[PDB]
Amino acid sequence: PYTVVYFPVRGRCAALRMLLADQGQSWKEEVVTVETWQEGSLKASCLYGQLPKFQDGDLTLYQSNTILRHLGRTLGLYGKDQQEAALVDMVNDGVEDLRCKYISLIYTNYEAGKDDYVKALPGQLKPFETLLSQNQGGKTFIVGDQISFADYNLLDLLLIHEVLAPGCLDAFPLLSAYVGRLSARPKLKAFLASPEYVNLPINGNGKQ
Amino acid sequence: MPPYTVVYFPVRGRCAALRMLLADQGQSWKEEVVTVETWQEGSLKASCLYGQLPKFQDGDLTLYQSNTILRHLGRTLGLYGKDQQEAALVDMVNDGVEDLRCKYISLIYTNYEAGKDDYVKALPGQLKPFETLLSQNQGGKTFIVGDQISFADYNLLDLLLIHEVLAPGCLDAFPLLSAYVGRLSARPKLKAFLASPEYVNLPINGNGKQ
Ligand SMILES: C=C(CC)C(=O)c1ccc(OCC(=O)O)c(Cl)c1Cl
Ligand SMILES: [Ca+2]
Ligand SMILES: [Cl-]
Repeated sequence: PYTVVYFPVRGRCAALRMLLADQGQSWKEEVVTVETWQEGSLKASCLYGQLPKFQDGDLTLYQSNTILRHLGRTLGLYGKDQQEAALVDMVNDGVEDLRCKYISLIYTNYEAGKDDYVKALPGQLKPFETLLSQNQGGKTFIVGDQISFADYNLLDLLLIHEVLAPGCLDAFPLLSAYVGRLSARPKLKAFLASPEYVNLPINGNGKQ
Repeated sequence: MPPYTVVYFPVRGRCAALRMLLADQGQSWKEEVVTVETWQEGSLKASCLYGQLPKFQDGDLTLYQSNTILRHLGRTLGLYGKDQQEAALVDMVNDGVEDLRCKYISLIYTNYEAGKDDYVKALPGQLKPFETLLSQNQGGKTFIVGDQISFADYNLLDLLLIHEVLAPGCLDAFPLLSAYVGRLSARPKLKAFLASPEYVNLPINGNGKQ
């Protein structure tokens, strides 16, 4: 255990938080405010001038996907073997691609871009439905028979997209059932219901 | 028959680093070349998981996403750190490389004329973290993480090479990055590959800009 240093928002920490909670891990949240970030000191000290910053004992990490991979590796949430690990990466990189588009919409082009984005969304989600359809008929996880860090990241992606574009999973039965199934995992369900999650905004600019 | 196949456009692009990796590791592979015309016809595109190349085959394992391919070769070829902590540092570097790569790609393909000057001026601030990493690892005399090569080295190396083409002398401010490029580039099999027609006669990008 484990310190997450981040703004008071869900953003790029939501998936790794869901992971730690569902895995019964303990961690410390160090919350960084607007004024503190503007002051410049903390920012200058971050490897790539960005949060999150993550501490695991004497190890300091940056990059949300690095933190996800590290937790995946250390907690056995990275597939059963190398072949599965590659598939886990393949899913997570696809989640990250759509997250980058989501982030660009939210922070740079929300008013003008939202219509085009929502129109494009079904074709962006379809690959994850297809992956589910090709793995145990979508009844288990995104890769293999055990949960991986990519499940937490995909789940987050789908949750924030349901806020953006209500009904966006209605055409996708496997993704729909997967969101319900994962969201019901007792520790995860508890975390999702908690004010620690519910009372943080998704993003830092009031848009969702 | 080689167990690896790379399916891609006739471009260095997101395949340069994984090819450098394969070549330097003495692994054999097939290049399947996809023309703009074929891509435009749409059926291969439709069959790709995320509608994009590269596509990579390792036996009957089919992968998409360049960093997925690098990580996979990283695992199977032992280029992913000596232990779990190193593996995370390797990821942290590679994600950093990827972030600057996206910025580079955005410049090249969407904003070359109007964005280049601003890009070149922001460049030192974007390269500095890699210098810092080098400086904190054996005085920058070996690799980007620990004392053995990783997939992040090949990705970083590619990123620095393409940046020297975009902005000649951009590593003059970064003695450790400069010496590192020289050192990695001189590895015998890599040096030979980098000099070869199969590398030299491909353009860096798909649109004629660099
Ligand atoms: C090198 C690449 C080929 C695999 C690549 O990443 C890439 C990314 C985005 C692109 O769209 C333009 C844009 O809006 O960025 C294009 Cl045209 C390419 Cl070639
Ligand atoms: Ca497990
Ligand atoms: Cl974010």
